[PDB]
Amino acid sequence: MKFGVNYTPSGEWFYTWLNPKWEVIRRDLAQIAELGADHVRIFPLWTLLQPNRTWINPKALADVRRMVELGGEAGLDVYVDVIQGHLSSFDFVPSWLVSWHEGSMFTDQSAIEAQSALTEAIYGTLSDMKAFAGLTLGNECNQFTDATHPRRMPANAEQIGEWLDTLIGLVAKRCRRDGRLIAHSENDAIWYADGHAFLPRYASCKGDVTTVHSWVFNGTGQHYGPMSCESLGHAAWLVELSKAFAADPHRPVWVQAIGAPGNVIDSADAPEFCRRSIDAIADCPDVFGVTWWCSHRIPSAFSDFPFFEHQLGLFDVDGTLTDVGKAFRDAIATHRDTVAPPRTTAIVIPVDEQGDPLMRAAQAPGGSLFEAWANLNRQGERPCVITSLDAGNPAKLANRGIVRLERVELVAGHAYNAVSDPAF
Amino acid sequence: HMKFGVNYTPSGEWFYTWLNPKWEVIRRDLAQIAELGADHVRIFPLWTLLQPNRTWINPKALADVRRMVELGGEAGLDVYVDVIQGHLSSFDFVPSWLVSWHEGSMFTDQSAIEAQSALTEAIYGTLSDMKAFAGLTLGNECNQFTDATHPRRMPANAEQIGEWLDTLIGLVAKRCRRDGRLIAHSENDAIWYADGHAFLPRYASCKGDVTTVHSWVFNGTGQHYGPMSCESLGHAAWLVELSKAFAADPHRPVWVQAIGAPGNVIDSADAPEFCRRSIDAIADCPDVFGVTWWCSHRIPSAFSDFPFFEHQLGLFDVDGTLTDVGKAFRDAIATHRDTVAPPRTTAIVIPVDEQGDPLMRAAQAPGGSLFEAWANLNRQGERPCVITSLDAGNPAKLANRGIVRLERVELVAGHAYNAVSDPAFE
Ligand SMILES: CC(=O)N[C@@H]1[C@@H](O)[C@H](O)[C@@H](CO)O[C@H]1O
Ligand SMILES: CC(=O)N[C@@H]1[C@@H](O)[C@H](O)[C@@H](CO)O[C@H]1O
Repeated sequence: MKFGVNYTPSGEWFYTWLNPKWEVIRRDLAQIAELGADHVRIFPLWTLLQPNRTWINPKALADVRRMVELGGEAGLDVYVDVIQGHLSSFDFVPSWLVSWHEGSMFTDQSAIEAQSALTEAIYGTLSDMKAFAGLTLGNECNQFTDATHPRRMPANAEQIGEWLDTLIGLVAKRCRRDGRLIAHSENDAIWYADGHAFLPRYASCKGDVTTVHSWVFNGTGQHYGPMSCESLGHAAWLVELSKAFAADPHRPVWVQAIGAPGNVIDSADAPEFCRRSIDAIADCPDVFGVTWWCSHRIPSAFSDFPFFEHQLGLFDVDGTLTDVGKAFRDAIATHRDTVAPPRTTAIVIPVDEQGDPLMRAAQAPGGSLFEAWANLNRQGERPCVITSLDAGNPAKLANRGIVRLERVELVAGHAYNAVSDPAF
Repeated sequence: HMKFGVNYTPSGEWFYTWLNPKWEVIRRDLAQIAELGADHVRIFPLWTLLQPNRTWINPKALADVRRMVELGGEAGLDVYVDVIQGHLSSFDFVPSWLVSWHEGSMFTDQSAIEAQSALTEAIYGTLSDMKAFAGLTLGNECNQFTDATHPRRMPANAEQIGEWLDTLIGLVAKRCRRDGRLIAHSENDAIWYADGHAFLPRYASCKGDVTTVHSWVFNGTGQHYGPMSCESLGHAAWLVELSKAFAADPHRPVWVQAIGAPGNVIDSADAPEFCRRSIDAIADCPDVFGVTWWCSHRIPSAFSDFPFFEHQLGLFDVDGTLTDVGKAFRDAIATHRDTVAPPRTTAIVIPVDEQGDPLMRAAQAPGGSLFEAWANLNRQGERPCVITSLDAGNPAKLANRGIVRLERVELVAGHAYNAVSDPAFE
């Protein structure tokens, strides 16, 4: 299992992409490596990368390479997210896709070519880099197609599947030959939102690894309590849930983002949330890695962020180590060698003829399946999660080593909140 | 006398060069504009780069604007800066803190007015010590964001729009007068042609130091009357003369801040004549502050989603060579560097409410009765000006403007006006 942090540049956040202070970035990545992390995740801005649909900015590509270079010289593997897209409640969409040029990145064919050219351009610029570990198509891109988005980019579930297949397929074989990974990222709506065009099986079958972003402001922390077994184990629950919709029985699961948000978790307890959540993740088999959010706190001078976003960094505004920064550093040591035994008792999830849930609000906070797992795990049963389709096929049940099943009737939860802050 | 300049579109990477300016090319760019006979340039920083967060202005972006002003001055050109873009050639550049999850109106959101206030002062503060910094415009055609046609409209009533203009202009207005610079604001022709538009005609002609007007004959004039009609060729002069009626100062200068020969309505073979005869029409109107053509350098062929006609608007080709219109504009600078315009004596009355605004704005719009009454008067060689009904009942203002003849016409709405450059935007 791997340990890393999502890199928020100190001093100027992602606005530093306009004019990177490379000596500060070098000091930033050196601090992350000093925690014991082995990798880092970085976020270029789509508006700077591709200011026109048919012109990618060479300076922005070169600046991404420099950060990849500096990350490696600190001893860190660097994972790059291509399309931002969305970052901490803000949207950075190039001018050729807004207002007079409004379009859907998921259905507009010429916009798919632009995303296609940018993905190849990012990989081509970094192909020679030894620390270039892999690509994610973009941070939580599905938020653009959800109905909660104030400028939704429309798309049905089939178009979303073709969207993933097009971009992932461009660089999938280069990634395999080169020894790198290609993956995609979605917020918890893919697991929790009924009617969502991103289906759970997309995250667990498309791409090389399943990415998961565990945030307990989604309803789990207010419904059950900031440090309930439901909340502290939410990251583990997302790990075990995602496996049910995967075809590969030992597919790695990467918790690509997880933090202790101040809006539901208190600062005095935030270190305990870090340690125990990682204890929960460390008990699940086949975890690719744990990437914390985030590296360095957002400067106090920047505005319109949700308040809790300013304290998410592992290093404070003056560069000193945070209380959670000591918890994440100590957790890296505690779990660098811990291996997780196979999980024997599975929770059955009733699913479509094609692998999709009947009622996703039952896997959502407050739902029966959600609570059945938390209750089973709380009692030390280390449960996994299976679908109804796999439950009637002894081959897959054998490959995964399940010997005990659990049927639970579906009751919808109502605690899920699709937005970080009430203002949205 | 009147000034001649060019709107500066950076060659090679358009306004995308702001991401990483090639200063040696920009230096060569401004050298070409000066060689035409131009005395000034209008430059356009991008709001998304200037102010990536509501409470943080990027020092690198401020310094890049300063370097461009410096290169313009070392080229011998006065530099006019537009603060808020905003809108440029059918594209919107709105920062992330004013979009989607942070959607807001730049005209009514108090914190967005403070942010625009900080950027306006920062731009002026950064450039105040520089000799070639000639003045500020609040932004290129900012009214298009509040128009009812806008797909992401930032709403505002006419009273709120007045407060927006009064807040930003008043910030640097007193500094501008002692420092010897001008402060102004810009609106597209919807302020003159669109009924119900929250930007009123008297805003453009009373607020700021000079009246700005952007003359584009794809607004319906070239399609209705013909690309090389007197309605089309005199549209810029008509926009000058129309704006004066709503001005309180009888000799306030009018700045045709942008004018081009758009290829979607004018044929390339005719664009040089359109340049010459339109500037001839402007040169005959009194108190023309200047004529600023659009634009300097054509957009490179590789850039996409522009309306096709935009690629050929530049005075210099993609390889730096001068276009036929570039030779027409250069020839016009020489032809009218010394020509002064006699007073215009015959005025057209604009029926107006009790508070200075037209009864029917669509009647001065293309296809309207006031519009054609002036075009017909100008076609007959009568050199007409434009007055309001209120000024017609005040012999002092008529005396101050030297008017001796009136021409009253009934209000008939036009139906030729087009609020968008391309059919794709309807
Ligand atoms: C507009 C908004 O609230 N966006 C947030 C996003 O920043 C966050 O990464 C995600 C985590 O689940 O939750 C979304 O609601
Ligand atoms: C959406 C659109 O076409 N907007 C154009 C704008 O780009 C142009 O600068 C202006 C000139 O008057 O005319 C508007 O209609």
